[PDB]
Amino acid sequence: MEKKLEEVKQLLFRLELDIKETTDSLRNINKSIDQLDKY
Amino acid sequence: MEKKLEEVKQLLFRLELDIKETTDSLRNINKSIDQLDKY
Amino acid sequence: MEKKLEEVKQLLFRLELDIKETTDSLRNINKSIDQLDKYN
Amino acid sequence: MEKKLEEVKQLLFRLELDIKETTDSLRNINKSIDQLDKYNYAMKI
Repeated sequence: MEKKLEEVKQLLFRLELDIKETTDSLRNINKSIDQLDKY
Repeated sequence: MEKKLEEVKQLLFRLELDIKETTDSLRNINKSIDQLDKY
Repeated sequence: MEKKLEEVKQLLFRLELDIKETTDSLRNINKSIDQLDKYN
Repeated sequence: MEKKLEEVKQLLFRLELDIKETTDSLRNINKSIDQLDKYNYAMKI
């Protein structure tokens, strides 16, 4: 089915954005931990 | 420091859930592909 | 404190493990796709 | 399941690169954690 594959596609686009958000949150966390080095 | 760490910790709990959810969506995608292959 | 940092460190190791499952699932989809390539 | 399949392959590849960013970020975090242990040690005894 090209509809099934179309569905997989749509889910993959969403997972891409979800992973990009996880990355961004981890980068933020990284900065927080950096602060604490001398602080 | 202890306050910041608690905020980081809480965030890491939510990221774990988000990652595990992504993994789950991928395993379901894997199922869909397998079903097409079976066909 | 020591305790909170330890809990954070453990959490980061769990995310390492969780992310490796994501990577492994991706790899398994690729394998399943390759099977289609042959026929599909 | 051909042109569509190729689209899916492109997406799975993109997702692989996205995940690599996530793993790199985790690696950098750990590096900052080790720096934080260095400090904590030196600033104590």
